[PDB]
Amino acid sequence: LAAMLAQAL
Repeated sequence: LAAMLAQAL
């Protein structure tokens, strides 16, 4: 999940 949010940056 973290990676799916972190993509924003």
